[PDB]
Amino acid sequence: HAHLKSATPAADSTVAAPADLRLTFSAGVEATFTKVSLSKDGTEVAIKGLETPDADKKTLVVTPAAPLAAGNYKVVWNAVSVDTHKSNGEYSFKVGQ
Ligand SMILES: [Cl-]
Ligand SMILES: [Cl-]
Ligand SMILES: [Cl-]
Ligand SMILES: [Cl-]
Ligand SMILES: [Cu+2]
Repeated sequence: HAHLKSATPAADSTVAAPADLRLTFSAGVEATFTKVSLSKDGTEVAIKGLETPDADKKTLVVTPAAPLAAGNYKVVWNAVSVDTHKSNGEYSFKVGQ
């Protein structure tokens, strides 16, 4: 199983326009089988790419199609670990005006 240890932007934090989201897990995850939904006050936000840059596959980089505008964001994640096991969660953050 892959449990979410931390994320940037951090849950319930307020940040200036981040370039991407970075979700760090307790075991490797598979970008090809993992799903991530991003929404801004109900509005689905386009994601252009998912990728695990590192050998250990523990960090998932989620790249929006467009730079994030100010607002309230929710992340819904369904992770698939290298052992094929499924985990899921959600969290929110804010992009400061
Ligand atoms: Cl992270
Ligand atoms: Cl995040
Ligand atoms: Cl999305
Ligand atoms: Cl998992
Ligand atoms: Cu498992």
